[PDB]
Amino acid sequence: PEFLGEEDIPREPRRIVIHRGSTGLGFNIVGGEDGEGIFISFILAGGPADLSGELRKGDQILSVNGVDLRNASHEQAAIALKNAGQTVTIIAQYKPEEYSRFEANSRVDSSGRIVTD
Repeated sequence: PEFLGEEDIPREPRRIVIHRGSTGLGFNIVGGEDGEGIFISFILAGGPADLSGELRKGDQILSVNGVDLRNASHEQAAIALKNAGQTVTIIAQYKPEEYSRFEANSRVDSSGRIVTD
């Protein structure tokens, strides 16, 4: 029995293309205060982000269509994503410890997964 859970989630940056289609992009973000960063907090089942299969809760969004968002405000990230067109190219990086600061009663387990009590 070879569980995925027991193997580390890659920590290096990745490139993900989402296809907006006829809905939103299917995820929510938190953060954006004073350069703390923009993090994915929720991925909607069946939505474009989910259909991509390459994003997760705890990913920081480093850029949208080449536009740097590491230090962007929440409103700025939202605007950029809204305007990024049909084909949205995201650079993302999994940062669960940093993400876990934002979600109440959450922490990172020894496998690097985000847990919430």
